[PDB]
Amino acid sequence: RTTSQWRELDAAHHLHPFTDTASLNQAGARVMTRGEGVYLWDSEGNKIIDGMAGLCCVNVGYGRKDFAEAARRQMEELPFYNTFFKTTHPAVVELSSLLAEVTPAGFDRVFYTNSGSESVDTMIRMVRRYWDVQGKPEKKTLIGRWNGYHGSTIGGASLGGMKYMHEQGDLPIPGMAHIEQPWWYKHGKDMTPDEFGVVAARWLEEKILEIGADKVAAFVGEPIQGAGGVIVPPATYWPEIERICRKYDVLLVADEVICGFGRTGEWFGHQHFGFQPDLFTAAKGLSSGYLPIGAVFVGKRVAEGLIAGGDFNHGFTYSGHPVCAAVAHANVAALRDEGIVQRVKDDIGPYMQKRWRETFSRFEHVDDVRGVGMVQAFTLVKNKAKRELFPDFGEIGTLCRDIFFRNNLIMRACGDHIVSAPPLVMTRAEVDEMLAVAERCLEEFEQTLKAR
Amino acid sequence: RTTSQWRELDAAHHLHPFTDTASLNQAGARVMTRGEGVYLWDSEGNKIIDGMAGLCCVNVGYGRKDFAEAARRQMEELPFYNTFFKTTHPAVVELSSLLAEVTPAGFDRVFYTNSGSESVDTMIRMVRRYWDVQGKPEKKTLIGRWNGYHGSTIGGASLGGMKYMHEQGDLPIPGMAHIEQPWWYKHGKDMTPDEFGVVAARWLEEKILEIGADKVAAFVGEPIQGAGGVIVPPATYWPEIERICRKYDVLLVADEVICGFGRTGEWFGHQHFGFQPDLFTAAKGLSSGYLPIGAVFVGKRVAEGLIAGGDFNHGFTYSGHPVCAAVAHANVAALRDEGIVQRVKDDIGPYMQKRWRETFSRFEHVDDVRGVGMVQAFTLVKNKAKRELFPDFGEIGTLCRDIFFRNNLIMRACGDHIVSAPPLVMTRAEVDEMLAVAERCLEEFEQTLKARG
Ligand SMILES: *Cc1c(COP(=O)(O)O)cnc(C)c1O
Ligand SMILES: *Cc1c(COP(=O)(O)O)cnc(C)c1O
Repeated sequence: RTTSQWRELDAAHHLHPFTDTASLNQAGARVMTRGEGVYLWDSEGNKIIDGMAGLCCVNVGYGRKDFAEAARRQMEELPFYNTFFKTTHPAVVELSSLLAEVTPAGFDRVFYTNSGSESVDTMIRMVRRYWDVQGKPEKKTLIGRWNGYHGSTIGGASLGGMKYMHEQGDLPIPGMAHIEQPWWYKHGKDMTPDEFGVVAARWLEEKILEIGADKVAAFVGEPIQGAGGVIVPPATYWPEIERICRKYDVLLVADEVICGFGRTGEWFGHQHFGFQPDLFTAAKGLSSGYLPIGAVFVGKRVAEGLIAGGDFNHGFTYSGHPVCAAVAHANVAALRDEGIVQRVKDDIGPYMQKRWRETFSRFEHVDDVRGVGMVQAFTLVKNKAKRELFPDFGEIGTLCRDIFFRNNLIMRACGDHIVSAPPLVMTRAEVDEMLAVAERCLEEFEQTLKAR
Repeated sequence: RTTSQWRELDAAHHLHPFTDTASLNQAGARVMTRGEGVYLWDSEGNKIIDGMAGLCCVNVGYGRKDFAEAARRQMEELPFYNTFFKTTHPAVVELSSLLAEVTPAGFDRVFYTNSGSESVDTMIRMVRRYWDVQGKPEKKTLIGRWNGYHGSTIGGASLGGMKYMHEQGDLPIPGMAHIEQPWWYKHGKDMTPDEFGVVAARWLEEKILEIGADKVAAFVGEPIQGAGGVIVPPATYWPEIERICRKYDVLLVADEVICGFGRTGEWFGHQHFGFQPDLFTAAKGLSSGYLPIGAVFVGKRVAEGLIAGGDFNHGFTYSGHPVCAAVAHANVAALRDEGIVQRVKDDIGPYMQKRWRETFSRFEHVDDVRGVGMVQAFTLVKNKAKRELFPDFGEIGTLCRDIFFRNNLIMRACGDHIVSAPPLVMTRAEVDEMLAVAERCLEEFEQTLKARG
């Protein structure tokens, strides 16, 4: 099968996520065939640096034959059994046991899904059921943020703050509210980041008092907003959000679907930013994307609420899927026992953050260079001196991302934010290779900017 | 690693779908370890007949080493790449091509998910986006049925008609409405099933006219209601539903998550019942449950509408997952090339339906014996003569289901409906084994009914 034949069949038969089908079919899809470590090969034999780890999820890198062996052996013994008929199976029990050891104290119970989107729907039903068991049936509104991403179910798209998702499906659904994101570069006016952190967090208080605290169930946030452009909030933000939630008896929910399983150098983003959520959602790096699996980690107080309520009429055919559970077990055992998470905290994370700032800080149309552990970003700007963004935010990002893609480097644009989230196993040498290619692409970018 | 230790760790750490955690933890979870053909083994070494094919999904049976090999090979070459960055990969392209050959003509385009629940959410967003592209932004209400099941996302639970799901989450969401289900035994009054089929279908028209047709986007149904108790509608129902949809310019959606990939002896339930939906949802049997994967099959009309609209701001990280796609490809290739679906239509389906009626018709507390292909059911009743159901629908079903489970037979109760959906590869001899155990369980059931007044 040629590149041509794969493109024609893709065009004729496959509808892609978050894509304009007509424009993709006219352009021709890029066909990825093989992965190894931090590298991909396409159908034309291009070797590509995957600076996005599939979709911020291939945390141990490509080529784990041990994961394929764990999948094969589980699929041969018991490919599926359901967790609905008062039934369980070894793989889901062993994974649940291992996950309780790497999650913080008070996170003993896990509910399994197929995806981050399903984890978020589960978390919404759980937080509403929790407040019904407490005898507060009005306490149902969840608060999220503009430019937050919580997946693509009806519930997750509603809780997310992407207007472009709201406009497709009549979203958000009721009992959903949104506050502004803690994007210092745009909203931080004449304030330091730390001052801005407190102002941005107090938008949650303003929103709670406008709705009424007795109607507010939860505040939900990514510790770092991922799909929104790696928006790293100031150090003062999360402690103030937490204070506000505790003051108004609002559950605090971390969406750990990106940050989870080592991306920040801690096991979870909320540990890096110093807040204690009541629940958190995970997927992606839970299996390093080798198989679909998600989870909701339920803290003791919410777990006791759900259990005291009797039947929880929620769950998926493939909840606790044995093969997915065996793969997630191999992945979490590798992250811990091979020191991959520890390595992000004390070796590759500090190296990446230093080298990312050394590489990009000098460019005249780059600003707000930021990141932690192995997630990093910057913003393309029209005038750095005035902190002026390009108009039609996203047009210049597209141009830069296409230069990267043409030069066999995967880094993505969210608007005019450029983001990177490579495999956590990336070597220092591979960080320097990636940065040399990105640096040359940015010199091409600046020259092309001036040329128009 | 003992039964004991697995039960303690499950109790301490695992929250199960659709379960009362406190009551499960006190009872102890039954630990399933091994599967082969139609059989399971538990941690105590019980050999069990799986009359439910996992959860109506393990259509080719347990023990396909070829599927494990396809998974292993794909996971070694390219375990994951996303379909978001103007990117694709061979496994999803090959699966999409094979799926177009086994779907009806005019279903060329497939959107991939991880689950039937995500397929249903995708279908809701697609139906609403379609009507926006047509310039009809109020055409947004989807109609389902009481006792319909459309999964467990907020969207799917809303569209489904399980009040026990609606009461947890403040559901349904807006633009969801429900009509009564075509359950002849309960609602069919003085009528033949065929007459009742027309009346039950016309409840859709009455509901469309009550809401206003310009506000109605779609009618969605399972060809056979699965989780609701294998409610098999009369032959007249689906053609009338389709007429009503066409009359009022309402999209017709089949939820094929159970019926799909051969359960009825056709590839899809809507083919057996003789209706042409505009879209249908699939999962379960798509991979025979060997890996999580769902899909929405989009007909030409809706595909043209979605494509004319430009960006579809919808999809999942694991949409088109390569390993799941390679396994789904092996499963659909086996269903077609090994004659498994054809064998349901021609051989095992007719045998099961005949033997199911022969076995269960004689019992004084069994009525409405029904089924098609390899899905079958009956209803436990208080008084057969008067067609009276037990009060507290579900209590007598629980008793019967527990007798089955205690006798190493998995058949489920939905309320007082007993349901069976075994692997499609079940032999005639395995059908007779399953029915002999179920028949003895029903004699025990009747005796303990009478004993306990
Ligand atoms: C990717 C993502 C999700 C959704 O996960 P799927 O597995 O794509 O359904 C949810 N929340 C966040 C923060 C994510 O980054
Ligand atoms: C099982 C089922 C679903 C939901 O599928 P998951 O894969 O459990 O999310 C949806 N619709 C019908 C008819 C089903 O039977």
